[PDB]
Amino acid sequence: HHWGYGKHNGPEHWHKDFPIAKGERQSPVDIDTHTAKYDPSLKPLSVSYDQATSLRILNNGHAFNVEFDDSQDKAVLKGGPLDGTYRLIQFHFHWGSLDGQGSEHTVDKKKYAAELHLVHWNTKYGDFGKAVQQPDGLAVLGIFLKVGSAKPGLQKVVDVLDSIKTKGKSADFTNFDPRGLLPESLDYWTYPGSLTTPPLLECVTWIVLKEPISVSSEQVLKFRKLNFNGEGEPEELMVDNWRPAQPLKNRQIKASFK
Ligand SMILES: O=C(O)/C=C/c1cccc(OCc2cccc(CC(=O)O)c2)c1
Ligand SMILES: [Zn+2]
Repeated sequence: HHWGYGKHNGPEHWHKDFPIAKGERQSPVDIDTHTAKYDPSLKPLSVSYDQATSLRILNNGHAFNVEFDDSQDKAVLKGGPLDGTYRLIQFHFHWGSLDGQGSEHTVDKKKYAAELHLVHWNTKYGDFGKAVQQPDGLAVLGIFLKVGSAKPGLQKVVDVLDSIKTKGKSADFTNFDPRGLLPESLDYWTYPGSLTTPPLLECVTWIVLKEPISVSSEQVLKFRKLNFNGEGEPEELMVDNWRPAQPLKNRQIKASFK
């Protein structure tokens, strides 16, 4: 599997190896704010990241992942649309070549400069690989990034990116506090969907925050200096690693707020 984001291996090609690419609950989607309905039954959202244990940062050739110790209930997501307890395993971003594109979800067709995905798995399935085979196995918290003021809590991430420029490079990344990536408000939209990269599994409860975070142009520029390629290969900048919006089909996006 040689999937990527190029003309020859990008999202329009994925369905040949991963036919669920054309499925009934694919992500991302456009969030039409006028059509999403407030749902009073949504319980409050609980982001419990006080005991988060970050380990490592990895350039996987598609994005960079900040990996956590998920061997116990340290950093968990509960409440909102979720039943039970979801453990943080990793976060990563999707971003653009330019500030006008980069996010995977859109808001009334508006593209943000980037999108953060905090990935969590349902602890009733015991491990991540079992959780991704279940329709309620993952909860992904999605956070939009706009270019404006710098986000201080992001700077430790951007400062390490020089050490993982190319595919397969990793660096120790302990003691990173993902609380510093959150906006003030936890108002969100939620809908059932999928992973946005191969294998595109339909196992995700999406929770997308309404409030974007602001990052500086300097911060996002540093994202765009990463490489898709491995060391000693021709340089292909890691930009535009986003899948476009997919058909909503028979789904409703619910809002937690009026
Ligand atoms: O069928 C199985 O048990 C193995 C499944 C499997 C096997 C390999 C990988 C994978 O997921 C990769 C992944 C993790 C988190 C997010 C995303 C999409 C995104 O970029 O937001 C993808 C799942
Ligand atoms: Zn993602």
